[PDB]
Amino acid sequence: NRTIGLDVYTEVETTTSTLKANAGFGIFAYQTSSAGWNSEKGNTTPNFMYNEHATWTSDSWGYTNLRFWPIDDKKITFFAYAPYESKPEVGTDQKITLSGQNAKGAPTITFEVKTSNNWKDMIDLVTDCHTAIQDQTNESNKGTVQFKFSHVLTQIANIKVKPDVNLGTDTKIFVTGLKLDPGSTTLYNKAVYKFDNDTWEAISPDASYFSTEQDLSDFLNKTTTDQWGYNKSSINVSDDQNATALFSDTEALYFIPVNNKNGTTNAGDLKLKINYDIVTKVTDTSNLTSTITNKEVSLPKNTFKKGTKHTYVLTIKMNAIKITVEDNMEGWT
Ligand SMILES: [Cl-]
Ligand SMILES: [Cl-]
Ligand SMILES: [Cl-]
Ligand SMILES: [Cl-]
Ligand SMILES: [Cl-]
Ligand SMILES: [Cl-]
Repeated sequence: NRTIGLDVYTEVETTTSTLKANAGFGIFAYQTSSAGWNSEKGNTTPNFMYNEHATWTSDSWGYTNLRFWPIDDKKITFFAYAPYESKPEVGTDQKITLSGQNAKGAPTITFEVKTSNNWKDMIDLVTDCHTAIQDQTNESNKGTVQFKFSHVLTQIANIKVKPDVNLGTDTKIFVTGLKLDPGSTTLYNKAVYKFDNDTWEAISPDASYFSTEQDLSDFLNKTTTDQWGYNKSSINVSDDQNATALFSDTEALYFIPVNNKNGTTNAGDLKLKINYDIVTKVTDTSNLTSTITNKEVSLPKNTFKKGTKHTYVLTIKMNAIKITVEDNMEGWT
């Protein structure tokens, strides 16, 4: 056989099910001689596939413009990204701009972070530039290109809060607001992802940053409250034993990472601004509320790491001003 088969590797919800349900993915393919990709990439353009739309139809992955493996000893190098962008010149669908059809070498992506619909529309940009899909022939893997997508952004999986002591029965803490303070020259809102070495760099000639406080209050999983007259839309974070989540189970933030896999250089390069109420019972229908707003919380160094899931656990110290942070990290797989 000579037709090119597609497969997407499934990890032990999966990335694959998301691609199957949504827009699928896009493929770049560069045909070289037997000499290979590293020898010839410098003067090779995506001459075989340029943003080829790969979609799932019932039980298999397919593409419309059919292509065949070479009859001779020529090789094909593949790259892939997701979610697919149907307007790659402007980034209508995903705010993804691709390197041109006549650009030489490994491709690039210019990506902008989607802040619309209260952060609920952010794209989980995945790419594939692993060597096992480079220098492929019909004999490489039974004529099938197996893609393995990696998360190239940073995930803020959750922000959890708890007091440092048990508040007893007559006092509760409610979180009502949260902002991210990105500094002025730290967090990119627009950046270039390079498939050559799987790294992010600034846009040219001038870097594009988040330089103002970003309000996350409507992103938070706030619910109605009716506690001793207190009825502000909030999250009860009173449990001292287990920190209470501010994001819902299905919601997370996906940002262009800071310093790629290294994260922030210093503690407080990135900060949080939190609002919370300490409610003490007076009667069943009345209370005393202590409202703290715009309280600064510095995030630790080596945070917002590429390919990492970060969960921040905030401990509100009841005998002081202080809010201390734990950056719990996981590999984003
Ligand atoms: Cl936006
Ligand atoms: Cl800064
Ligand atoms: Cl501001
Ligand atoms: Cl509710
Ligand atoms: Cl609770
Ligand atoms: Cl530090």
